[PDB]
Amino acid sequence: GKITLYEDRGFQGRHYECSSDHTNLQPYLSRCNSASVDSGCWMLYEQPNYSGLQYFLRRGDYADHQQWMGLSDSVRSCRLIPHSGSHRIRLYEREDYRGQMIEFTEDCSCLQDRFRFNEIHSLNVLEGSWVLYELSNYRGRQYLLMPGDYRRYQDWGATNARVGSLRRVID
Repeated sequence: GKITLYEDRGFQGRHYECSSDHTNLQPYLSRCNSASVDSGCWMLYEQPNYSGLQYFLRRGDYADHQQWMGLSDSVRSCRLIPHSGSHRIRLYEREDYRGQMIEFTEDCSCLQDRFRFNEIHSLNVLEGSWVLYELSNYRGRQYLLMPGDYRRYQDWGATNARVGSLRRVID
């Protein structure tokens, strides 16, 4: 994977190229107003140490930070999302994998059409990397998920349990 991040809009100003996970882009970038994903799928983070608001970027060119649904020009860490050939995830009604539960091996643009809960309070990612979305049709806050346990919604970086859609990360 290869991504180039630019301080100014329209792919101008000081830029920085990444091909691996960076937990602190601040020494190389005081702001990010455009990005070019040559290869791979990337998650940009508003704050260092993979924290703050998250934004999923696939291959392509983004002339403004709004083009990746960003609400500011703050990009202080990034992750090259691991590719995976199979995807399976379990969402749970309550914390610690309790309550009603539903499994997905495909994308779902409308979770509420299949689950009858506006909130997910725990989940287990068995295979593949996913992007979790606060709202349906892949809108609202985005939360990168990777194989592993998520016993409470704070574990995927969320301040509320709202989930509306989820998408597999494929190259």
